[PDB]
Amino acid sequence: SRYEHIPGPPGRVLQDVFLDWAKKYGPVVRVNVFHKTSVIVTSPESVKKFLMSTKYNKDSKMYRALQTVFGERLFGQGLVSECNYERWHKQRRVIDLAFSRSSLVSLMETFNEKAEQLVEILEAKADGQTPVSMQDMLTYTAMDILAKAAFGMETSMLLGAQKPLSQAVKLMLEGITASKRKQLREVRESIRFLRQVGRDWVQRRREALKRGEEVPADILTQILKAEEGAQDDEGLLDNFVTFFIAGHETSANHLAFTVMELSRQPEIVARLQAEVDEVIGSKRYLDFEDLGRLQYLSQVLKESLRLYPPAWGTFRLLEEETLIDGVRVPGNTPLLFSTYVMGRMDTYFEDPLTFNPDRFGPGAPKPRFTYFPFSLGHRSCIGQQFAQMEVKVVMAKLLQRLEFRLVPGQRFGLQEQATLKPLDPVLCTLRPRGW
Ligand code: HEM
Ligand SMILES: O=C(Nc1cc(C(F)(F)F)cc(-c2cnco2)n1)C1CC1
Repeated sequence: SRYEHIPGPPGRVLQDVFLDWAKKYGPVVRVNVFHKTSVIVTSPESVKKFLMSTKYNKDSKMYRALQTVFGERLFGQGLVSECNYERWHKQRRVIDLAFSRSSLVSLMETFNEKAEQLVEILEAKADGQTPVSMQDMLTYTAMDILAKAAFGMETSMLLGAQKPLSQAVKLMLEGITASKRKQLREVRESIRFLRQVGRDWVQRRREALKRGEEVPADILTQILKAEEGAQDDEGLLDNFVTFFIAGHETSANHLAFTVMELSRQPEIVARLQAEVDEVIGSKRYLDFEDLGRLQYLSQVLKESLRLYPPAWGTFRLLEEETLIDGVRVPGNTPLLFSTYVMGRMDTYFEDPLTFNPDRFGPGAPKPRFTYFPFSLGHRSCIGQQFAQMEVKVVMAKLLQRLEFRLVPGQRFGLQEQATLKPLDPVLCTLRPRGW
C-alpha cells in the first residue's frame, strides 16, 4: 500500500519489461525485483543525484542474493556486495593499487598472449563450415586472462581444461536468479567448489611467498593485503570469488555481444578491419600506445555497451522520503538504475535500436547521465580500464586475422541472470582474412 500511489503496472528479458514500463509510466515506476518492491528511476537528473553522491549507498536487501545463495556464502562482503560504506571504502582503496596505470600496463603481455592463443585456435577452424561458439571461446579467453592476470594461475580453458569449473560458474549464476532438489544440490556444490578453488590458490600463493619464490604483485596480493588481520579467511574468499567471477563474466558477455552484433554490420566490420590494418599492420603484439589509436574500435565497443550492457545497472537505498521527478517516494526504498533501459529510450537516444558508433565520435555531444555500463560514482567498476584494455586487445586480434559469419538461425536475443548475455552461443563460421 505504501507504494501504490507510485505510477506502475496494476530472448526477451526482465529489463525489457522494465523498459516498456518506463516508457508507459514515466521516470519513476514501482516494480518487483528479487522479491522486494523497488522503484525504477530513469531520469538523468536522478542518475546524477543518486549515483554521484557518497550519501547514497547500495541497498543491502537487493545484494543479499549475491551474498548468499541457498544457504551457501558466495560473494559475501566482497567489493561488489558490501553495502557498508566504511567497510567498502577500506577494501576499495587497498585493491585500487592493483588497477594503477603501471599495474595495468604490465598486463599487456597477458592480454596479448591469451588473445593470440584464441586467434590461433580459431584460425585452424576457419574453413567457412565448422560451427564455432564464439560465446564459449570468448568466455574461455576471458577466464584464462583473469586467472593469470589476477591470481597468476593458468586455467588453460582455451586448451579444453577446467570443464567442471566452467560448469560450476554456470550453475552458480543460474542459482543467483533462481533465488528442485537436484538443482539445489548442484548450485550449493558449485558455490562450495568455487570457494575451495579460492582456498587452494590462496594456499599456493602463501607457499610461494614462504619458499621465497617470485610473486608478481597482482589483484590477489591486494585482496590478501585487505584482510591483513582478519579473524578468518572468509573475507579473503569473498573477494576471491568476487574477482574470479566479475573479472571475466561481463568481459566475456561484452565480447560475445559485440561479435554477435558485428555479424550483421559488414560496413562497420570493413571499417574496423581497415583501422586495425593501419594501426598495427601485421604485428602479433599490440602495445599500450596502439590501444589509444584504435579510436573507431573504441566507439564500436561503447555503442555495443549502450545496446548490450552485460551489467544492466545497480541499486541504491533511499533512506528518507524524497520527491523524485514529481513523485513522492517513501523512505527505506530500493532505487533501481538501468543503463539497459535508458539506452533503449528514444527520449535519450535518437533511433535507439540503431547500432551507430558515430554516437561516440570525437565531436559528438557526450551522453549526460543516460549511459553508464560501468556504473558511476564511488561504486563504479574498479575493473573498467582493465576490461576496456583486454577487450580491445581481443577484438583487434580477431579483426586482424579472421572474418566471422553468424550461422543462420542464431538469434540476437538476450538472456538474463544477474547479468545479460546472448541467448544463443553466437555460433559462427570463420575464414582467414584475405580470401
Ligand atoms: C566490460 C566488462 C565490465 C562491465 C560492463 C562491468 C560493469 C560493472 C558495473 C555496472 C558495476 C557496478 C555493479 C553494481 O553496482 O552492482 C561494476 C562494479 C565492479 N566491477 Fe565491473 N564490469 C566489467 C568488468 C570488470 C572486471 C574486468 C573486473 C575485475 C577485474 C570487475 C570488477 C568489478 C568490481 C570488483 C566491482 C565492484 C566495485 C566497487 O563497488 O567498489 N569488473 N562493474
Ligand atoms: O548483480 C549485481 N551485480 C553484479 C553481479 C555479477 C554476477 F552475479 F554475475 F557475478 C557480476 C557483476 C560485475 C560487475 N563487474 C563485473 O561483474 N555485478 C547487482 C545487483 C544488481
